[PDB]
Amino acid sequence: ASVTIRNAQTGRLLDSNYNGNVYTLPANGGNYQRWTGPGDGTVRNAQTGRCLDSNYDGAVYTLPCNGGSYQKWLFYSNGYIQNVETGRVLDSNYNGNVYTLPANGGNYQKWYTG
Ligand SMILES: OC[C@H]1O[C@H](O[C@H]2[C@@H](O)[C@H](O)[C@@H](CO)O[C@@H]2O)[C@@H](O)[C@@H](O)[C@@H]1O
Ligand SMILES: OC[C@H]1O[C@H](O[C@H]2[C@@H](O)[C@H](O)[C@@H](CO)O[C@@H]2O)[C@@H](O)[C@@H](O)[C@@H]1O
Ligand SMILES: OC[C@H]1O[C@H](O[C@H]2[C@@H](O)[C@H](O)[C@@H](CO)O[C@@H]2O)[C@@H](O)[C@@H](O)[C@@H]1O
Repeated sequence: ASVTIRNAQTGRLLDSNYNGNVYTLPANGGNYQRWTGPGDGTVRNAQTGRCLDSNYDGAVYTLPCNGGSYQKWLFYSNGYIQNVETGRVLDSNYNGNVYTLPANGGNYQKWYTG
């Protein structure tokens, strides 16, 4: 069970690497752009096995999965992807930067996941 996670505004796909950097890039079909959810709230990179993670300041990264609440996420049917600990939502821009912000209703915070 795995998905891609595509930004509604930019079309770029959520992606990450072995350094733990998280960014978006145009779709390339590679496994760094796939993500798996084993049903514990985690979102794990298909290639690196590292968990999507974020902090109260809004930085986004991946780390080996550590069981904490910062690595848990809620996927809403309207496209928000919300961090369970902080309540901020996954967000990104035209340059490929990824971060979290309070929900603002803008399209950069909407994601298509499947
Ligand atoms: O050749 C490595 C890698 O290149 C392409 O993936 C890019 C990006 O999606 C990845 O996050 C980083 C991982 O370091 O590398 C590239 O910038 C894809 O062709 C991918 O399938 C490939 O394995
Ligand atoms: O620092 C306590 C914190 O550590 C671990 O979480 C790490 C990372 O997953 C978090 O995103 C950042 C948030 O600032 O903190 C750590 O680097 C977990 O053990 C977590 O439960 C705990 O609160
Ligand atoms: O007015 C710009 C933009 O502002 C709000 O979006 C913010 C953030 O969610 C976005 O990721 C970045 C993209 O560069 O911009 C802001 O920081 C939203 O109101 C959005 O609709 C709006 O275009």
